[PDB]
Amino acid sequence: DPVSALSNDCIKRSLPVAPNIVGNEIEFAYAMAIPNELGKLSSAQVVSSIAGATGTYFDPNSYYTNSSGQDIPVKVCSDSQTNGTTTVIDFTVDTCAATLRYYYIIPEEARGKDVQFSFSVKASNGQVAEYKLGPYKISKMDMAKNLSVTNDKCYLSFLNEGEAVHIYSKADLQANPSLAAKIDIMYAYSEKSDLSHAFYTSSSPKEYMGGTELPSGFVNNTKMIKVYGLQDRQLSDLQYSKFIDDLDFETIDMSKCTNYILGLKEEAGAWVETADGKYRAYVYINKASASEVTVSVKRYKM
Amino acid sequence: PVSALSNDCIKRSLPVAPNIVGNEIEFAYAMAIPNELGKLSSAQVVSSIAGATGTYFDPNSYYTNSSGQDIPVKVCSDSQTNGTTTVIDFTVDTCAATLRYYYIIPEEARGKDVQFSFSVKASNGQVAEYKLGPYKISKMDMAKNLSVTNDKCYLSFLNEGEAVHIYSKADLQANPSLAAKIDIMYAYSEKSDLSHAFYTSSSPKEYMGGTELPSGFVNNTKMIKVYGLQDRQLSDLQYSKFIDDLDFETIDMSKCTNYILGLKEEAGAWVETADGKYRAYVYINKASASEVTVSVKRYKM
Repeated sequence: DPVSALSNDCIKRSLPVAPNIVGNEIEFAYAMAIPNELGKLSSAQVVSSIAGATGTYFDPNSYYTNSSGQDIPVKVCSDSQTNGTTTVIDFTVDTCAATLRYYYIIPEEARGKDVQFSFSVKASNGQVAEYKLGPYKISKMDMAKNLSVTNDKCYLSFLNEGEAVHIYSKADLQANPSLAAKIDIMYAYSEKSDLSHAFYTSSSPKEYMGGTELPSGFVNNTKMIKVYGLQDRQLSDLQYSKFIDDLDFETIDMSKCTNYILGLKEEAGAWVETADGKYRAYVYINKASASEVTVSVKRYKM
Repeated sequence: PVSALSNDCIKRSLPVAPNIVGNEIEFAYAMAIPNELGKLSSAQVVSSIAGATGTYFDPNSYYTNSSGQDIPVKVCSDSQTNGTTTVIDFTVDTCAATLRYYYIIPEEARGKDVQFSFSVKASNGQVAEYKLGPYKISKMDMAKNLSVTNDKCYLSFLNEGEAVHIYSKADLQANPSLAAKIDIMYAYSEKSDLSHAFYTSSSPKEYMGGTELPSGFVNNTKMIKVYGLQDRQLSDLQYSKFIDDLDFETIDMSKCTNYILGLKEEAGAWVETADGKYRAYVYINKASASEVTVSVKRYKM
């Protein structure tokens, strides 16, 4: 026999190796079952230990599996409601068994902390069940994906709050020359393909800059280590990848660093440490053509 | 890869099980549409001979868990049948469902074939359809779980549409003409050699333990006692044993008798009425000193 009463089970769908980054979701599959002759499912709830950001919800579909292992969503609930730590959803369709997906959107206040979860269910015979998961570690990292870099949109800052990188333009600096003090890296493309796509910093040698000039006020001397083919599954969305996590930032050796990088291209990368040692980052080149580069960045505050 | 509304249907009733008037033919009708394109709107079945009252689609879709057990999810409102057509509407959004349809076999289908056309509509305007049959309907009649007692003791296999009818002693006192319709008289004796017995016009006195036939009981029914034929439709047990029309046509009644003693649970009897008009199988569902429960399949020769 299986459980002769309301029962439950819950599995984290998000991968154990994948770091839990602010702004991203942690996804759970919460299964409930009651013998059909005893009653039907009434409601489900999750209480998180730190209130989720806006967008934390239960999807109202139960996901049943066909013979081929593919999902069949059936809309068995009304919309979820979240107040602070607690998300509740009501069944509006009679069923004895369902699996609902819960999405916790990681809030700024969880950065660097642990979060745990208590899932629970009610059925129409007055029975209840409960299932706890966690704690789970939330990363200190920030991440920004698929940002556009061009000869005009060329000034990378790793110093803004909550922003792994920000790309300032030449227009931004003409308007607000003070922004030059926040700039860590200047991108330039040269048609000499010994220079090609380049990252420069305050002390880059004039010899390797192919005519590019730093704006006045660009005084940060950023440390950089050029890499190729170091892929991160979150930054590149290509599978069988590994993940850069907090410990990798803590333990990267920045001794053998340089003050310029030449020949960037798709899949190239750069480990970065800002002038004052305040932040480290990894800049990944998703794509690069003569007229545009796309970058994605993880940043970690030391 | 499904790229459009699609369907499939399987008959769930077993091929070996005869399709008998009053009973159901059950079908599992599966439908699916890619979820991004829309959702299931409605399902319909048209039978070639209008089903009897009770023909319906169960409003639950049956999904299967990992353990292979059904999960019923109430995704439709009640079905409606008008004549040959049963229609049911989805009231819950889904891209895939399996609904069970039950066709209750009407009298007018007896000895004929019945076929089926299933169809589905989705919210993108697409349709799909699937045909099954024809399926043969039996000529048999079946009556289950009838009460036989020392007073409710006169079995007639002669009534229209009724596999067996149990007349009582009070029935015969009120309507003496009923004796002419009686094929078998049941009696229980406390002599363990006789026990629960069936008798007929020529049963020998010596095996009747003092039971007497009423006057007018003139039919000499042919009988053969059977062991080990727990017909599934008559018994609701697990044995995969089914008496069908051909078995009645071809059963050898040469070595018959005119009485049966020691009836008990799971025993049975092949019967041919005096005029050869009907053959039957009487199954003993259970027996106590005070009451026998019988179920009967009858076939008109």
